[PDB]
Amino acid sequence: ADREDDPNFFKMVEGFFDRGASIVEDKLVEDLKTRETEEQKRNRVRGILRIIKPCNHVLSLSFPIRRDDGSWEVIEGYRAQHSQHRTPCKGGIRYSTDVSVDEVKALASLMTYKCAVVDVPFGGAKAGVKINPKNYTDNELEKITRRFTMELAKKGFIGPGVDVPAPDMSTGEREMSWIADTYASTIGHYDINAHACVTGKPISQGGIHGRISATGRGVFHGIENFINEASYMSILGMTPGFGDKTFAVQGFGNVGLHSMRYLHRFGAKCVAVGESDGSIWNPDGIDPKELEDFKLQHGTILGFPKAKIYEGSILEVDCDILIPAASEKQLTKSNAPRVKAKIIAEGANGPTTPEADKIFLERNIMVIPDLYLNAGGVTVSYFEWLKNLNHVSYGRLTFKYERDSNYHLLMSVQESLERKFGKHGGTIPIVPTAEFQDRISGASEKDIVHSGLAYTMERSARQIMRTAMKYNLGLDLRTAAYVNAIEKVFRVYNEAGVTFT
Amino acid sequence: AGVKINPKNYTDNELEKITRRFTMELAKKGFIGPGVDVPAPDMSTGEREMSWIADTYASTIGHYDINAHACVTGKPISQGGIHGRISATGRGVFHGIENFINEASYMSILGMTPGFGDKTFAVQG
Amino acid sequence: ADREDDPNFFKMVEGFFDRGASIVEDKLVEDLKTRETEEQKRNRVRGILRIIKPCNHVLSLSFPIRRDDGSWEVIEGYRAQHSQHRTPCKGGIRYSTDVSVDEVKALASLMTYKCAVVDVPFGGAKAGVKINPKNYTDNELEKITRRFTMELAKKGFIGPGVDVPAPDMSTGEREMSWIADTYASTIGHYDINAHACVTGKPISQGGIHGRISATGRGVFHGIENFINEASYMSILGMTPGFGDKTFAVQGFGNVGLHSMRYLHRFGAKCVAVGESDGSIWNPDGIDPKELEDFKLQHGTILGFPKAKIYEGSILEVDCDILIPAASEKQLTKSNAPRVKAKIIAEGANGPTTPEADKIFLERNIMVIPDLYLNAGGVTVSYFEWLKNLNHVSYGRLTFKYERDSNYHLLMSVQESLERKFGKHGGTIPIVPTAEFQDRISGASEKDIVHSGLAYTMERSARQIMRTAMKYNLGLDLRTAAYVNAIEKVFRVYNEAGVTFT
Amino acid sequence: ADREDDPNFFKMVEGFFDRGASIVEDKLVEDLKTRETEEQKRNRVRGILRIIKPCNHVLSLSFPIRRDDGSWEVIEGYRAQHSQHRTPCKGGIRYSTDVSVDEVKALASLMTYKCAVVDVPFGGAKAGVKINPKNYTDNELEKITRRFTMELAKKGFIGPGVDVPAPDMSTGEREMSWIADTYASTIGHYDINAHACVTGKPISQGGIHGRISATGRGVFHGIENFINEASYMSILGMTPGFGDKTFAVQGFGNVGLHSMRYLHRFGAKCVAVGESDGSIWNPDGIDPKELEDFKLQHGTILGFPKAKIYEGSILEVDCDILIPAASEKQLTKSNAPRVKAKIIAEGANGPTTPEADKIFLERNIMVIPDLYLNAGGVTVSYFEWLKNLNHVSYGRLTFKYERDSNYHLLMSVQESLERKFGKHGGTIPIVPTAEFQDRISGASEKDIVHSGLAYTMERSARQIMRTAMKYNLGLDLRTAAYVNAIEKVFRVYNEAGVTFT
Ligand SMILES: NC(=O)C1=CN([C@@H]2O[C@H](COP(=O)(O)OP(=O)(O)OC[C@H]3O[C@@H](n4cnc5c(N)ncnc54)[C@H](OP(=O)(O)O)[C@@H]3O)[C@@H](O)[C@H]2O)C=CC1
Ligand SMILES: NC(=O)C1=CN([C@@H]2O[C@H](COP(=O)(O)OP(=O)(O)OC[C@H]3O[C@@H](n4cnc5c(N)ncnc54)[C@H](OP(=O)(O)O)[C@@H]3O)[C@@H](O)[C@H]2O)C=CC1
Ligand SMILES: NC(=O)C1=CN([C@@H]2O[C@H](COP(=O)(O)OP(=O)(O)OC[C@H]3O[C@@H](n4cnc5c(N)ncnc54)[C@H](OP(=O)(O)O)[C@@H]3O)[C@@H](O)[C@H]2O)C=CC1
Ligand SMILES: Nc1nc2c(ncn2[C@@H]2O[C@H](COP(=O)(O)OP(=O)(O)OP(=O)(O)O)[C@@H](O)[C@H]2O)c(=O)[nH]1
Ligand SMILES: Nc1nc2c(ncn2[C@@H]2O[C@H](COP(=O)(O)OP(=O)(O)OP(=O)(O)O)[C@@H](O)[C@H]2O)c(=O)[nH]1
Ligand SMILES: Nc1nc2c(ncn2[C@@H]2O[C@H](COP(=O)(O)OP(=O)(O)OP(=O)(O)O)[C@@H](O)[C@H]2O)c(=O)[nH]1
Ligand SMILES: Nc1nc2c(ncn2[C@@H]2O[C@H](COP(=O)(O)OP(=O)(O)OP(=O)(O)O)[C@@H](O)[C@H]2O)c(=O)[nH]1
Ligand SMILES: N[C@@H](CCC(=O)O)C(=O)O
Ligand SMILES: N[C@@H](CCC(=O)O)C(=O)O
Ligand SMILES: N[C@@H](CCC(=O)O)C(=O)O
Repeated sequence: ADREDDPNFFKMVEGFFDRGASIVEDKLVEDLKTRETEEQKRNRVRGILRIIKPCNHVLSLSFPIRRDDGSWEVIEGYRAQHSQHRTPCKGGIRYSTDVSVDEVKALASLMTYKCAVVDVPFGGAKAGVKINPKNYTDNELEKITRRFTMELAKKGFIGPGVDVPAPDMSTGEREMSWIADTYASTIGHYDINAHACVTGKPISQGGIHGRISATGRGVFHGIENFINEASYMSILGMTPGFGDKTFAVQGFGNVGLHSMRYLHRFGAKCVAVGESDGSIWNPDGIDPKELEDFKLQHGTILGFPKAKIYEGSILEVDCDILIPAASEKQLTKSNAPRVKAKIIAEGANGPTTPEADKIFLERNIMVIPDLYLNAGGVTVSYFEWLKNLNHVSYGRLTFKYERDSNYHLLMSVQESLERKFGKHGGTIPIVPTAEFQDRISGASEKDIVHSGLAYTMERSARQIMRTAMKYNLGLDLRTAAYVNAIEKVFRVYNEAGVTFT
Repeated sequence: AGVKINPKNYTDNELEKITRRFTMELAKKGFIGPGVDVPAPDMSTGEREMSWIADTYASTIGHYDINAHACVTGKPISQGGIHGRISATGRGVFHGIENFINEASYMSILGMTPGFGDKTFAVQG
Repeated sequence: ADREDDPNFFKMVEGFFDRGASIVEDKLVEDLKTRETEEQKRNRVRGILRIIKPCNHVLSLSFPIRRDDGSWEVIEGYRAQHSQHRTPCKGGIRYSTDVSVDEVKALASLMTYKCAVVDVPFGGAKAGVKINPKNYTDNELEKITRRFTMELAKKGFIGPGVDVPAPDMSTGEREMSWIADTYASTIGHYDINAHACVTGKPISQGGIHGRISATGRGVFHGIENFINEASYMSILGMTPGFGDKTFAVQGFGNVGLHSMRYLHRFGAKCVAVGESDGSIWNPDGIDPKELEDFKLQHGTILGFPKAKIYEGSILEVDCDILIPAASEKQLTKSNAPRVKAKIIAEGANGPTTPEADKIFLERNIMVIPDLYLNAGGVTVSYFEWLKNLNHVSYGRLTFKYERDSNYHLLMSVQESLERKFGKHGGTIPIVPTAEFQDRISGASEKDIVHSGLAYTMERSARQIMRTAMKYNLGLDLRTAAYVNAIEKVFRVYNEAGVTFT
Repeated sequence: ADREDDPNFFKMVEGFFDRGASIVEDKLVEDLKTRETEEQKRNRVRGILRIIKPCNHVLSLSFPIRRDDGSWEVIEGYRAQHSQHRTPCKGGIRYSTDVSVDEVKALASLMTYKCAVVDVPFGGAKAGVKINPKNYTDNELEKITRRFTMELAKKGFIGPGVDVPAPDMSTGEREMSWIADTYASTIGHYDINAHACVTGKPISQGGIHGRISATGRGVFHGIENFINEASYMSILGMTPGFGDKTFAVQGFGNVGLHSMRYLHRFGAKCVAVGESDGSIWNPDGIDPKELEDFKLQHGTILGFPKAKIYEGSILEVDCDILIPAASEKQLTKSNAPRVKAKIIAEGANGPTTPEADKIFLERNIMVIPDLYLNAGGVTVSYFEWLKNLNHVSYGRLTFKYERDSNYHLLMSVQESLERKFGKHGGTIPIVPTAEFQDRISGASEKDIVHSGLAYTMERSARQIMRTAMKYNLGLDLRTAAYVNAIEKVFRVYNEAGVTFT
């Protein structure tokens, strides 16, 4: 962000990894099966961690496209595959002028550790195309996407069993449609799983309910899991719950907008919203719905009638919770002194530098880390991939059977009681509550996504708190998450004997 | 499948090579694959050999197969193994005995009481 | 490696390309059968040249190996594919600590243009592994080589119809054997052309006669084609021919040793040899055999009894012809003022910076450029690939038929003359000269390699001379070669309509 | 069979291998590159020879067919691949009740060493189906063949670049047609080389001129190369040449009939012919043409009008040359004392036991060994495979250009002499002899099969003679052949580093 506050993104994530490696090193050496404790054990542990951290594969591309006015342009693209310790690699595609090999490797490694934290059986990957999509027509972006797909597919950097992309900054449903159609019409014409080659697809194409809003819905769940912990909310000097709290979100895209929709729903009040244009502000609250309608209509948030063009940086606005939901390295050493919030919920990937971490720790500011908090996108992408593999809408085969079963179950209770308390207890109707009537046919896809997401966001939160307490890490939840991620990944390399995976 | 060696006479380094190689020769001739032929442990092989088999398969012929790790069973749990495979054969030895040891019709021809609480056994191996 | 004579290798080769592009730009715009100028024709031309310049594909690798001690090491590797305008890419593998993405991209592009100069139907590629092979056992190097092969094969960066590697610095026959065996035993088990996946193989494995010495044999042919040109030898102030000239060679490896073997054979005098150790010197001549025998025996050329340890840089030694046959960027701006030879024969790839080119021009020093002079290696690798595709030793099917044919041909002349000048002439024996008796059965593989190489080195030389005369380039033969390479490559992008090739 | 004269066919060929290994062991240790002559050289050499001996792969098959009357029948089949040191394995298919794993492994190893003797770049393989084809209809044999092909193809035991079968006993043109059609219509439908999956095909079907007679034509050439060697014919006490010698052939099938056709053509007289039925005899000569006509007409040779039913074993008939052209192990310990002939030309594979070798040596009987003498079939099969790879009839592109070229060559001589000896010389016509006129368009496919075969039969004979002298092996030409074969195969294992080839 600043100058000399601007570390190498990949090394910075390596630093987070090293932090966590220091703390579990003893525990890893502990539960080793192996021969003689010459702590050659210790060196074996440290050799495996050396294998995990670098990317295994990075493809760099140049390829031409023919612009709308007839000119030729060369555009560059990358896709890094950080780890294959679990076989389909997973990670999004970013269209931005900031894309580099540097940045794509960093995000690929975050994907590996994030999947381990939430227990999604994917290795990490990430792709980037070095363009500003503002400067291209829809016709041009289709050509760029379709061709990026074919160059990746010929070199084994996309495929249902190899590497499954997804949306990231400046890509969405529409690009994923183009990726899936290009794959399933060329290399994947005979693959029964061709459409599992990418996630974030439109629902009419093998998409899944809620994937668009999935990352924000998991930002809500991850904040709620900590905002309702008395142990943590006391060190921060705050009341548990949402009903009284304010937040600011940087970024009004896929992550920002839905984070703000869900927190607003549960009582919290949106105080400030920012984009690259600038920010808006209103201490009385901003409504997500009418702000979205405004942006859709005018292409900017600036000039929203029910708020204030805020001069003075979103990141330092006064609120309880600050949600970075845009680029990386937004909270720096020069920046953290004024942050004025007590909870930093990283919706973005890598939005805080290590020395901003130092500061936040000694002001008792809680950073809910990216590799836990934004993992809702990859969790629901995992559900979408599973759905394509199965070729049925969840519940489709069982709705009627379930509904009938549950009525006969309840009827069994009714008839059993009528038998006992016979003739002059009369009729004892056993009927579903209003809530059970909703579930009477069993889960649909929407139900699976919702409760599946909530289950893993909370199982993961409680593993991070368990770990932070056991190593006495206070509010350094980032280190706790990496400790968890490292332990999971390390076990696969143990039994395997490495050499590859 | 069978390999004519006595594994006690080999180092772990040597057994890894034997196993990884045996896998490749089988895979080239279509004698291992998720939809073709799925090996498993037997005498003197276990979790460890099954790891080597799955890794060798999924890193060569099966690099693009979404089901590469279904090429062998008995794998360690951290590797796509399943809970209880190690003890599975004995747990089914227990169930298969109990299904007959509680059958009065059969336990009578044998002159025995139903149930386990009063019986001795010997195991070879 | 110094501090401000040390340009980015890939950009530097781009610069050589740009000069050549300047000069043919008019001639490319000329022969365009397309609609009419609007000088959209001119924009089309430099849009195509913009597509040719960058590498299409670069794979970066990390993978672990088990050292002999039991320790784990991560080693890096790269392979760039510069162009697919001709389908099998071609280029060597370098094991060196100087290997990087930009070094591998630079060498890959030189391979494209060198193949075009000599009319070998391959696109350019190059691989690198970032190790110093002197620090590894043969066991360890086997491992590294066989790994590197499998990682390349899974991602389509090696294959008979995709990308065919070859030796480079610190690799040879032995590594090529490991590469071919690993390929043909895994991914290529059913490919009838599996052993065409790499060239430079041992003869017993589908190698071809003379590949080892092929680069030096083409260094000799390329010097001889210019050393016997009165027009050029006059601007330099020298006598045509080899019989009176001295040379120094930097590098005593695959290129250096055989360059020095062949020049010594045709009368020239080797005055100095260098390696990384240092150099040796003797103005009376060094013999290539006994120097080779000494190196094989002691592992160094320092201390050769028949010469004396030269202190003072082999590149400035006093000779007629200087042969850089080692690393790149050896002749720099700080260096060229004292070069003291009048012919610089670039056996190595990229051994002169652009800044040193400027100087050598003004001093009337003739640089025979790499993309012409060292192309003997890829020319004979092309023959080896063809041989593997055909599955016969040249001549095998025809030796006897050919030998019998030629004797009946000669007998036809004999009997025809005996018929006419009847018995006043007796017997008129028609028999082969001693030289025809050698060819009586037609060419063998050795004959094909020898005369095939001489034919292309010579045709290519005269193409460069014509071009240098027709644009009045003087001794800037480097620009003439790039003009030729650009014309050949541009030809394919024209009719194709680009978009993929 | 012969009771306690009846060794394990595979072990017996291993024994032949071992005697050759004895003799070159010193030589092999000689030209090893490598470092420590520590008597670890010697152990490497033996370790490599231990790898070469055993078959790498043996597929055993059971599969059902429905017989013509509706009954089901399981039939067994095998195919052994002895070596992959050269990539397409090669070897025939035998339909016989004597087929076993041990017979198929023995013949497969013979194929490896025979291909090495004649320098055909194939590893050895052999298949067998355990039936007596005289007990099946043509309908039934088609189903057995087409099915045997599919079971081999699914497990990678047939394919143009894997394993290429051919005829053997009781199979021919017809079966090879069925094999090629089954392959090219299922697994090979997209393979440009599908029809190179088997050799011995009918000419209309991608077969090659002379494959049918090729084995006998090479029997003739291999006898002729030794029958015209004064050095050898003197130890036997015979006159060089064919014009005054008799021979007997056991087996009147593919090998026997054509061996007898070619020897009869060059003056030798056929004295006795045998099959499983029995034999016929006439010291006065048997004509191959009319004997063939009789067999085609009556299905047996017994009762040929111009000969008498011989009762007393054709192997002991009184002749100069005995040609075993049927099964293996036909000349035994109990048998060799009475053999009567001075030259045993092994057309069959493995027709002589090792103990019969011992005897023949001490009676100064010359055994021309199988791995040299019958290698004409695989030599011309190699030509057929090459032909299918090239997709042109030899000469097709060049006939007219050759003819024209040869006329103008000759005209150059004519005009050159006319200008020198001007007027008083008149016209000096230069015209082809009658022999050159046949050749004037260059070789056809027939010409290359003929002269190609003669070239390799002769080059191989000399190499055996050279070797038998360098080791003072007398008439033990079998050991000389194995010495040659072992040297060539050992080559490939040296540079390779073994582990897969
Ligand atoms: N896409 C997904 O589903 C997931 C994304 N993430 C991470 O979340 C972040 C973005 O996600 P996403 O919402 O998809 O990207 P989008 O393009 O959907 O939205 C990006 C938002 O960030 C804004 N933005 C970009 N740069 C800046 C900046 N320097 N200052 C302020 N606002 C900025 C854009 O506004 P403008 O148009 O004004 O630039 C836009 O509103 C990245 O870190 C990404 O890796 C993580 C998990 C899932
Ligand atoms: N290999 C081939 O077939 C072809 C190679 N080339 C180019 O030729 C050059 C070398 O080829 P090759 O002969 O194969 O390489 P080798 O590794 O075979 O031999 C290299 C020689 O160069 C010497 N050398 C290396 N670095 C230096 C240095 N910094 N200063 C002085 N001497 C040095 C080495 O000496 P030491 O042992 O002391 O390092 C060794 O004598 C490279 O540029 C290569 O790309 C071009 C065409 C074909
Ligand atoms: N086929 C080839 O191209 C080559 C074959 N060989 C070897 O040569 C032999 C095959 O010759 P081929 O002509 O191909 O086979 P065929 O089946 O074509 O002819 C076989 C001949 O041998 C006769 N025969 C079989 N067993 C006996 C026996 N025990 N005693 C006497 N005669 C017998 C058959 O008689 P009936 O007709 O009554 O069975 C028939 O006349 C085998 O050893 C084979 O491996 C080696 C190199 C090339
Ligand atoms: N961009 C945008 N998306 C919306 C809006 N309202 C609903 N959605 C999304 O559209 C999809 C379908 O809506 P619903 O069926 O109501 O979703 P839901 O499962 O009930 O849960 P929610 O996501 O909380 O609405 C869900 O993913 C919503 O998140 C909106 O106002 N703007
Ligand atoms: N060798 C050995 N294996 C054990 C022992 N206890 C459990 N296991 C096996 O380890 C696996 C995990 O064990 P648990 O965590 O106890 O789960 P479980 O299904 O209750 O195990 P069991 O009922 O004992 O089979 C199961 O397959 C057990 O059979 C033990 O004491 N010794
Ligand atoms: N390193 C090295 N290579 C040699 C030497 N002599 C010959 N060679 C190379 O080894 C191969 C075999 O050499 P030859 O049998 O003489 O065939 P050639 O084609 O006439 O060899 P040259 O013309 O000398 O290159 C050829 O590639 C030679 O260039 C030598 O003394 N040292
Ligand atoms: N079975 C059999 N084959 C024959 C006979 N005569 C010729 N052939 C073969 O049929 C093929 C075609 O015959 P030709 O036109 O004479 O060809 P060729 O090259 O002149 O044949 P040869 O010199 O006899 O080997 C050749 O392979 C001959 O060997 C015969 O009488 N019986
Ligand atoms: N860009 C998303 C991708 C998630 C997915 O692969 O679905 C992330 O950072 O997690
Ligand atoms: N390194 C060699 C390799 C040539 C080849 O591909 O054979 C070169 O620079 O040309
Ligand atoms: N059975 C023949 C077949 C040769 C071939 O492969 O064509 C032999 O023994 O040599």
